[PDB]
Amino acid sequence: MKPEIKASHILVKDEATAKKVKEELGQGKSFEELAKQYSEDTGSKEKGGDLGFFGAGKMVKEFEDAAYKLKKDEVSEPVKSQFGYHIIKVTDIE
Repeated sequence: MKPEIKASHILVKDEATAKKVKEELGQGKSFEELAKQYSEDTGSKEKGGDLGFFGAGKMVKEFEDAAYKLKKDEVSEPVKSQFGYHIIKVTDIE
Protein backbone atom coordinates (compact mmCIF):
# COMPACT_ATOMS: atom_id res chain seq x y z
CA MET A 1 0.00 0.00 0.00
CA LYS A 2 3.00 2.26 0.66
CA PRO A 3 4.88 4.05 -2.16
CA GLU A 4 8.11 2.30 -3.22
CA ILE A 5 11.35 3.77 -1.82
CA LYS A 6 14.99 3.00 -2.71
CA ALA A 7 17.47 2.46 0.13
CA SER A 8 21.04 1.37 0.87
CA HIS A 9 22.21 -0.18 4.14
CA ILE A 10 25.32 -1.27 6.06
CA LEU A 11 24.63 -4.43 8.15
CA VAL A 12 26.94 -4.95 11.20
CA LYS A 13 27.01 -7.47 14.10
CA ASP A 14 26.63 -5.01 17.08
CA GLU A 15 25.26 -1.49 17.97
CA ALA A 16 28.67 0.03 18.90
CA THR A 17 29.96 -0.88 15.39
CA ALA A 18 26.81 0.70 13.84
CA LYS A 19 27.35 3.99 15.81
CA LYS A 20 31.04 3.95 14.65
CA VAL A 21 29.95 3.52 10.96
CA LYS A 22 27.42 6.41 11.41
CA GLU A 23 30.17 8.70 12.80
CA GLU A 24 32.69 7.73 10.04
CA LEU A 25 30.10 8.82 7.38
CA GLY A 26 30.77 12.40 8.65
CA GLN A 27 34.59 11.97 8.70
CA GLY A 28 35.20 11.97 4.90
CA LYS A 29 34.24 8.36 3.93
CA SER A 30 31.38 7.67 1.44
CA PHE A 31 28.43 5.36 2.19
CA GLU A 32 29.50 3.14 -0.76
CA GLU A 33 33.09 2.83 0.63
CA LEU A 34 31.88 2.06 4.21
CA ALA A 35 29.40 -0.57 2.89
CA LYS A 36 32.31 -2.44 1.19
CA GLN A 37 34.46 -2.15 4.40
CA TYR A 38 31.86 -3.01 7.13
CA SER A 39 28.66 -4.56 5.66
CA GLU A 40 27.90 -8.25 6.46
CA ASP A 41 25.13 -8.30 3.76
CA THR A 42 26.77 -10.27 0.88
CA GLY A 43 23.92 -9.33 -1.53
CA SER A 44 24.52 -5.53 -1.29
CA LYS A 45 28.09 -4.92 0.06
CA GLU A 46 29.41 -5.13 -3.60
CA LYS A 47 26.76 -2.54 -4.72
CA GLY A 48 27.50 0.30 -2.25
CA GLY A 49 24.83 -1.24 0.05
CA ASP A 50 22.00 -0.63 -2.48
CA LEU A 51 18.87 -2.81 -1.89
CA GLY A 52 16.96 -1.35 -4.87
CA PHE A 53 13.30 -0.21 -4.84
CA PHE A 54 10.91 -1.87 -2.39
CA GLY A 55 7.45 -1.35 -0.87
CA ALA A 56 5.50 -2.68 2.13
CA GLY A 57 6.17 -6.34 3.09
CA LYS A 58 9.40 -6.68 1.02
CA MET A 59 11.87 -6.17 3.92
CA VAL A 60 11.73 -7.38 7.53
CA LYS A 61 9.40 -5.19 9.68
CA GLU A 62 12.16 -3.56 11.83
CA PHE A 63 13.94 -2.43 8.61
CA GLU A 64 10.73 -1.32 6.83
CA ASP A 65 9.50 0.71 9.86
CA ALA A 66 12.84 2.58 10.20
CA ALA A 67 13.23 3.19 6.45
CA TYR A 68 9.74 4.75 6.03
CA LYS A 69 10.49 7.23 8.91
CA LEU A 70 13.63 8.59 7.12
CA LYS A 71 13.67 11.72 4.93
CA LYS A 72 15.40 11.49 1.50
CA ASP A 73 19.21 10.97 1.95
CA GLU A 74 18.76 10.82 5.78
CA VAL A 75 20.98 8.19 7.48
CA SER A 76 19.37 6.23 10.37
CA GLU A 77 20.75 5.60 13.84
CA PRO A 78 21.47 1.87 14.45
CA VAL A 79 18.33 -0.25 13.68
CA LYS A 80 18.21 -3.75 15.25
CA SER A 81 16.70 -6.64 13.21
CA GLN A 82 17.06 -10.46 13.31
CA PHE A 83 20.06 -10.00 10.92
CA GLY A 84 22.00 -7.61 13.25
CA TYR A 85 22.30 -3.78 13.29
CA HIS A 86 21.58 -1.66 10.20
CA ILE A 87 22.68 1.84 9.15
CA ILE A 88 19.98 2.75 6.57
CA LYS A 89 20.03 5.52 3.93
CA VAL A 90 16.87 6.21 1.86
CA THR A 91 18.17 7.43 -1.55
CA ASP A 92 14.83 7.93 -3.40
CA ILE A 93 11.15 8.55 -2.43
CA GLU A 94 8.02 8.47 -4.72
